[PDB]
Amino acid sequence: TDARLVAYADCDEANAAIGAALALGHPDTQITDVLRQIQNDLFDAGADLSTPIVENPKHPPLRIAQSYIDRLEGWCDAYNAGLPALKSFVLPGGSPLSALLHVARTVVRRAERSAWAAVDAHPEGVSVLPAKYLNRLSDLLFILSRVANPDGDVLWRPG
Amino acid sequence: TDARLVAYADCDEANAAIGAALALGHPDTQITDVLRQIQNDLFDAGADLSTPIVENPKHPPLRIAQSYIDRLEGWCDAYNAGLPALKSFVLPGGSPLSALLHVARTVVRRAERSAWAAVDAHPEGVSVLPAKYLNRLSDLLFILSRVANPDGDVLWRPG
Amino acid sequence: TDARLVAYADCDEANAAIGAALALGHPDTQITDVLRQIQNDLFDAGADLSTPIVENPKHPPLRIAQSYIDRLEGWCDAYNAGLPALKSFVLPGGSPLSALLHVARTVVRRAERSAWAAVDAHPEGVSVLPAKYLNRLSDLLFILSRVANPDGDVLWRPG
Repeated sequence: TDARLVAYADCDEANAAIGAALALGHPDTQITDVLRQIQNDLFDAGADLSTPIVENPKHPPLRIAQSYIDRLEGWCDAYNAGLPALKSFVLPGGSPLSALLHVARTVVRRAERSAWAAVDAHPEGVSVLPAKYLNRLSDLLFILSRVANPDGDVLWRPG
Repeated sequence: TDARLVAYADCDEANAAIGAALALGHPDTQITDVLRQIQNDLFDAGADLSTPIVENPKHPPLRIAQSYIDRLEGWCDAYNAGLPALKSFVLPGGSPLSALLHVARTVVRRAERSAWAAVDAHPEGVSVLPAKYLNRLSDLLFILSRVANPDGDVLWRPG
Repeated sequence: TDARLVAYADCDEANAAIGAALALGHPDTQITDVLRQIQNDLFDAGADLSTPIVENPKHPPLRIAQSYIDRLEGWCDAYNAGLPALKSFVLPGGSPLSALLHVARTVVRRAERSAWAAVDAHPEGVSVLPAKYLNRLSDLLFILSRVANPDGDVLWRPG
């Protein structure tokens, strides 16, 4: 029940959600390779959160680095470039892939909350970069869900 | 990590679960329109929970009203009318649509718990109606999972 | 929001995840019967967690017993016997069934955490056996996800 292990576990749950999007959503090769890299990153993020930060110069760190986040930000900008402006707010769903990426997005957001909770529990011994990674990942998953809805998104109505 | 934002986020997770039921479960037109309306409501419910109640007469409220709950109750009664009495307790699953509606039901129940937690954290500034909506929605999703299992539900055995 | 009802609810969420694996993953007859028995057990586990332990000799107990756990352990050993040694760490995903069993595994792990939290809240009135059952179930679901990936698992890369 420790905050570190809750954050680690939520990262695993988010990773499984991405695995379901891959296995049931039939993404093309490019999107598959992006999501496969994210799964690799989420393993690293869970390892990071579960391992207290110590001044241990003896073993190679398994930690989220800023470069991981920079990569997600670049993919956000490159995939969002080819999308039109949102007319209304988006409801989660659409194509199978888009719906499954929305599920993953919401699990990632839950993992982000746990990762921040771990930082609050251990400001010195937990890195903020897993949480920042998860923050950017939820944006990327939103963008990819739109990419996977070629005929338009499901839109909220004030009605 | 605030209780309001946890409740908002769980509503989004429940909404994504409904989106997956729609996209992978192949519901007929009537059920689709019901679930699409619920997705619209869950957006409203998240907005409600995330917005503190203030005596602000200047902007149009985005709030769950009793009418939302009355509608879910009416759909419960109308869909349950055409179902036989339960012989045993139901296990979640069956047809793809029924299984996905059971997943959604369990996420909705989690969202309900968070929505009550937000009320407990802010009895004056959080509405009870999102939680009551989520309570009735879990009943409706149970009923719809049975509707989507024309050949019978999966039943628990004392054995 | 009581710890007992959170644990009960997480068991239901895990059960629904297994129901989705059954309905969307097309398991063979043997695996289906194993997962169907687990669903029956998870109903019992939720009932156990939600019912305070009292010295009530008057009604038949609905409780997880050690035999439930022994059964899961036996299935772990029998299914793992026919698998090769892991070369690297596994990422969740692969075949549809494997991916859905990984989702279920991660929900089961969340349910395990809640079940331990219920024990901590009520050391005298809550059984430890639901939590121990959920612990062994996550192992079994991992093993079954590998069984369902005949062409190999998705592997983490240090790269």
